[PDB]
Amino acid sequence: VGEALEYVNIGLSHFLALPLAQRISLIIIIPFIYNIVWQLLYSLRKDRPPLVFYWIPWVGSAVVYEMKPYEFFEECQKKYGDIFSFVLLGRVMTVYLGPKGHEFVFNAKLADVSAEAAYAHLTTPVFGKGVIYDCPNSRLMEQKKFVKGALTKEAFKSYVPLIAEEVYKYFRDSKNFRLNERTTGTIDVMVTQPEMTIFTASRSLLGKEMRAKLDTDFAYLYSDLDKGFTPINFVFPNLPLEHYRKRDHAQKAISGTYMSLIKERRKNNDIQDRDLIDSLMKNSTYKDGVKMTDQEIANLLIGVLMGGQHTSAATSAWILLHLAERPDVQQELYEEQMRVLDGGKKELTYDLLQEMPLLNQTIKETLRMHHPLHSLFRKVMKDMHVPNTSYVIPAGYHVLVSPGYTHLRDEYFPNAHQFNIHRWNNDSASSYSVGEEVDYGFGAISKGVSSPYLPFGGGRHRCIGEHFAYCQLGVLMSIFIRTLKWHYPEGKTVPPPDFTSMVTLPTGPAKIIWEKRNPEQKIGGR
Ligand SMILES: CC[C@@H](C)n1ncn(-c2ccc(N3CCN(c4ccc(OC[C@H]5CO[C@](Cn6cncn6)(c6ccc(Cl)cc6Cl)O5)cc4)CC3)cc2)c1=O
Ligand code: HEM
Repeated sequence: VGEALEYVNIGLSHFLALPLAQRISLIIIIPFIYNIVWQLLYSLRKDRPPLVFYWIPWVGSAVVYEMKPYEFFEECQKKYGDIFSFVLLGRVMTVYLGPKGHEFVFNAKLADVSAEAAYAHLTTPVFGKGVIYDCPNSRLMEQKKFVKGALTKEAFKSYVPLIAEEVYKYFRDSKNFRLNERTTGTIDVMVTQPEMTIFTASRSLLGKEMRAKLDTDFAYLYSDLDKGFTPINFVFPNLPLEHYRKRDHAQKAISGTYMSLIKERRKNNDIQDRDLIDSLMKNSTYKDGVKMTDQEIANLLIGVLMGGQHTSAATSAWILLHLAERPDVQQELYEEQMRVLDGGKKELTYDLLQEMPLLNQTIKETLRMHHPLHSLFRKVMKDMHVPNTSYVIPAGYHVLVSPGYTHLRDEYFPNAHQFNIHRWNNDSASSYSVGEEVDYGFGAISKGVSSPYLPFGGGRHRCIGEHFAYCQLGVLMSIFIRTLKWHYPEGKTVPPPDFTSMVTLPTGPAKIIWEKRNPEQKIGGR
């Protein structure tokens, strides 16, 4: 025995004396073997959900997950059922599929899980400090309350003609259209929709000054900030590269522009009820009496515009793409436009938008087939027991929920891979509570989150943008339909999603051919 402890020591010294080749080689081959041994041992644990096997340590199942998450989830679901874990770039993600998963994660106790712990790197570098996920949850709840106060039915009545003006100006002035000069053309929807989206959301939420800025070199800062919104931040939120410097600069420059306007409006008492800026200036004092700073207000503006930017632009791109191979649906939507707007003799209003059920069902169905966020998650802060199981999810794990996956299951949506707006007949609401409501600080919302359709999530982190998105998308699509027909280049069809970006946008280039329904129609203005 004593002779063996000596040879331990001897073995240590010989190990350290190995050639620099073998030692390097051992450096990688040792934790490769340990990783594999640990997993086999982990599988013996009956209080842990099954863990997807993987070869490369740290990296885990990152490649297959990020490239086709729904295919990954379905294969895992077959082998293990609805609850399973996988390693993702240093983290352990526990996935809970289906409505019970929704309930488990979206309705989890505030003390059990943290969204800001999961997300703050995806957002704080882009938006700025003090808001969204760079603040306690109770602060987020009131920020959501503040933003929601600019998102009223009255606001939407005022936004609808502004959004319409931007769409028509885009049709008139953009090189992608020029409808006064050209009667047919080809566009990349991943070019047009981001532009139309920022033009319409700027004009309505930020106001005319901020909209005007986008006609200048200033627009390039939005591009820079936009490029700083990437899943890469999930791993590398700060790296000494030019990319990261333009982002940080952009955030500074853009928040500075918003603060400049804010300070001017106050130093002119020019504070009204026009836009989200006026609203936050009048209404951004927390319940404990602390006021948001001008910097925090500006940062909150950036976050709200950036969030609405990517979800919405992706969604209208998908709407155009699905309709491009469905002239029957374009036709049905057009007849509804003619009926509700009296053959075009009525001006579009917010109230008339609500009387367009097929148009709204089209948005609704697009959001079913294309949830812009395939995976939502939280960091586990306290050990969680999974009801009706012996599973315990340890703190330090992350939980992942994917309502978009359930959107595409035949059990909940018959022929789920078929685009059919009529599956929503007499059910054209963006969403609704089928029962009890609860209020987390930004208004009463559904207490239950068991709906198999959950494009806007649920619980305390639920979206507050849904009515703005439908308003924006509704106006945009109403004008598209009334103005244009469109179709695919020969042999093209709906592209597959790119699941590696922040949202699940179409893989580009995604081109459609438009043509004017009324070639002689002119769009006025200078
Ligand atoms: C290429 C680098 C490589 C190493 N890498 N490393 C990691 N990844 C990766 C990770 C994850 C993903 N996925 C999953 C996570 N992800 C994602 C998840 C949640 C999310 O947002 C949830 C919260 C925070 O952002 C918003 C988005 N939003 C909601 N409504 C409107 N926007 C949000 C909420 C509120 C506000 Cl004010 C702003 C924002 Cl942006 O909600 C955004 C992206 C989508 C891509 C893909 C690739 C990589 O590609
Ligand atoms: C089709 C359009 C949209 C979809 C499908 C969508 C989806 C979602 C989802 C799923 C969440 C929950 C995230 C989570 O639980 O992890 C969310 C949160 C949120 N979204 Fe949206 N969104 C859309 C548009 C918008 C718009 C237009 C705005 C702003 C005007 C917006 C602002 C917000 C805010 C403030 C939150 C709260 C985040 C939190 O509390 O953690 N969203 N959205």
